[PDB]
Amino acid sequence: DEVWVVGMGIVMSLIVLAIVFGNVLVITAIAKFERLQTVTNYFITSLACADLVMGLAVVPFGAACILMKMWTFGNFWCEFWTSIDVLCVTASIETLCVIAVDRYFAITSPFKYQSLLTKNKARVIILMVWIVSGLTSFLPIQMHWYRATHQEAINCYAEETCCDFFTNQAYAIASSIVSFYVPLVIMVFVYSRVFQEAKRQLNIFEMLRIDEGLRLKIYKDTEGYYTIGIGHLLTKSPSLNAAKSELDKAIGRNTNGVITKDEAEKLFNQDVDAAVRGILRNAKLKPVYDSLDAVRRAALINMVFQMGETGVAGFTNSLRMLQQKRWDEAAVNLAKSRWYNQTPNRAKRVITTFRTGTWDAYKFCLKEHKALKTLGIIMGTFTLCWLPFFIVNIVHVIQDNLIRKEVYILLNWIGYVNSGFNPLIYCRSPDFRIAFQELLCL
Ligand SMILES: *SCCCOc1ccc(CCNC[C@H](O)c2ccc(O)c3[nH]c(=O)ccc23)cc1OC
Ligand SMILES: CC(C)CCC[C@@H](C)[C@H]1CC[C@H]2[C@@H]3CC=C4C[C@@H](O)CC[C@]4(C)[C@H]3CC[C@]12C
Repeated sequence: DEVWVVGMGIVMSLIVLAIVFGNVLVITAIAKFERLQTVTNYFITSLACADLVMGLAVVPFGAACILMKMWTFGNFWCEFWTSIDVLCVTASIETLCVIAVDRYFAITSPFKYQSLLTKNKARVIILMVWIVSGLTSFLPIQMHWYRATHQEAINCYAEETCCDFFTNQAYAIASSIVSFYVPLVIMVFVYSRVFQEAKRQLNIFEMLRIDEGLRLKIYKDTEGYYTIGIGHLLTKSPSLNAAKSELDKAIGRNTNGVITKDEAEKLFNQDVDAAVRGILRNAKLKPVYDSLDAVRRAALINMVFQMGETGVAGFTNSLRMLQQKRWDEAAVNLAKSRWYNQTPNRAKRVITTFRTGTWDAYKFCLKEHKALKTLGIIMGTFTLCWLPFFIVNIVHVIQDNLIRKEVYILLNWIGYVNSGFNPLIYCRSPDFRIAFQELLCL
């Protein structure tokens, strides 16, 4: 329609605003707050910068090319605007590829979740990406190599009102493979091993870390006695001074009240051995425990850490079916109890662990695993927004004039919106959520 162009213009203007305002907040939160100045966040700034240049130099000039159906900026800016457009995509895919490699080397490292690259060394990697991007995008466009031999393409380059990206079969293969396909193959494969290592990390300590909760300070439990770390009872005495004398005796140093993650893991290993021996000494728990595998053994220990050996022995109907290796039948009995009524979220994970015999119930539940899931969506969003364009671009090489001009522009425009997608996905992390609130005054 006639007035439809005006209506679509307001929609496209809000997209430009969503990309700029969104990415500005990401770059500002990292630079202003010292809290978010990590090695990975330095690449996030580089990723947000590449998305910012899109919404300032590519997206506003790109939207105007549809509103008037022609170019009103000149042949000089037409070549420059196209050069930035490819540069921003080339840098983004390479930065996301670097993050995938960086996260793999941090997860496999003995000092887990800590990047091997230093602040000064990471800044070089950012510059290495932009220089390689400039050599692969700016050079083939400015120093003409993309120009097609056919007359239909020549008419567009000659015209001052035409800025359609007509490319030869040699460049169309090179620009798709080097600036998109090759970094995508590495990004998908390497980050798949990152999720594989997250599944490898799943242990008895990590299971109770989500269920009970690791607490470095001395706290009074549900009963009233002094507890520390993961369900480790210090003393039954109501005096706090008695707990401090036991805490120093259990570790071997002056604690004063606060301990560490590694020392809490050491105390848990002392408690887990006492729990297993407590089950073996028990007349009812011992025959059931012998008929449980390594993963399912941990689900029974999880119950003992919550209520105790006498409490778990009370589940007469549940234990009889667990010993017989009937998982689906015992799951109903375990759900029909006081344990499920008091702690529903905890029981749901434990019962599902008994059902399958896998740690799949504790997927993306840890503080570290949620951060890996967040970065995984950034890689997933860029793929699902750019791949439908790049997969269609190869069809033009196979069959000439098959895909419509409206189809080519729309699929290219899906990747334009992707620049403003990332800041909204960054809101998932609680560290960034506090940074955006204090900056915008909420
Ligand atoms: S102003 C002309 C009418 C509107 O249509 C457009 C024409 C041209 C563009 C910019 C071209 N898009 C580049 C594309 O995103 C891209 C990126 C990266 C790589 O490696 C590419 N390789 C290719 O072979 C082809 C395209 C590539 C935008 C328009 O829409 C506003
Ligand atoms: C403009 C074209 C040519 C490329 C621009 C690349 C720019 C945006 C890249 C390259 C170097 C990068 C910077 C490297 C160092 C830092 C300091 C750090 O504490 C926050 C991120 C920050 C600030 C990066 C921001 C993004 C950055 C400035």
